[PDB]
Amino acid sequence: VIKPEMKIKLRMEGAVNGHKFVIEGEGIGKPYEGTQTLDLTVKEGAPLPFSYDILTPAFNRAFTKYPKDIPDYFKQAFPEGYSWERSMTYEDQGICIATSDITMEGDCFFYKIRFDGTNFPPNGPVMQKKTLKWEPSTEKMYVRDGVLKGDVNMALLLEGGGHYRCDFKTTYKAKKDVRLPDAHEVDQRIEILSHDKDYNKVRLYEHAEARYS
Repeated sequence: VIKPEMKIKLRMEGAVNGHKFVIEGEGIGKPYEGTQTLDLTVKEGAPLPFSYDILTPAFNRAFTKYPKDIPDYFKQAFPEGYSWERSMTYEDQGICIATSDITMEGDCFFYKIRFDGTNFPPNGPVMQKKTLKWEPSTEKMYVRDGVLKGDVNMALLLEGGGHYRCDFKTTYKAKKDVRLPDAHEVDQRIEILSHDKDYNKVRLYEHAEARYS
């Protein structure tokens, strides 16, 4: 089912501090090597009054390098696909919730992303656009209630040094019954390779490989 090189196509719709936006994206990656690229075009709500980094983790764990001794909950979930529900709690009470229904047909992955954000302070790093990048991270994967849960202590480096903390909690739900893995970790690194003046156009890179402690 999952080809060694899979094309990506998506559409994110949402609101941050009540600001409606729509972002379409087309990308390409290698799911077995755990890397992928995505070119994102802001279709609606441009210019964005908030930092683009807060959207980057919502823009697919199928694009993870999985060893043999660790069942791949994500790749096994296909052709049908899976879906995820994510909460992202910032240290300044600014909170985001996101969802994605991931489907497939041919060599292309398809996503429908819903992202909602609120209670970000006007003079904070997000709304003032003071965020430079997400520090690299490790997501703790464990099975709960028959589905896969993931937790990651995220942190955005800011303009002028210092970090901006976020607590991520995700629930991955396979559309079919699959072999549930035993608890593991996912080392990740997401980075915006290139962008324009207001991030109307963005190239985004991700690298993630799963392992045991």
